[PDB]
Amino acid sequence: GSHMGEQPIFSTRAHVFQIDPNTKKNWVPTSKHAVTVSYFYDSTRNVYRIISLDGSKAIINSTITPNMTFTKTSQKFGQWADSRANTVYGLGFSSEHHLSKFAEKFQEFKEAARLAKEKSQ
Repeated sequence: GSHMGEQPIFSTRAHVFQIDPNTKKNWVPTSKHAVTVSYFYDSTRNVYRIISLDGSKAIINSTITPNMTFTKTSQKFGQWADSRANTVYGLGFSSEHHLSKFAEKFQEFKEAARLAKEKSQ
């Protein structure tokens, strides 16, 4: 399974929040309004990733790794930390139901990546 295509694997609408520890360790928004996130899979690295474009510049560009863990900040708000980007990104949801789908599907991708790296080196 490789070279599937340039199309995304999954997408969803949610608010974009980027941590700003440079000035103050606290939650800080990046997008004034909710945006659509896109999922992609790298055949070379055999792992999934999350990329989101806001306007003319990308804001989210993390990779789903087997060592990452999803953290819930609210009933309808989820976030995660990316070592590669050395930051924390969070997606706000209007309903806990939407958040549940996001978190559950996120874990599913994580398990897939783990199996892929296990079989490969």
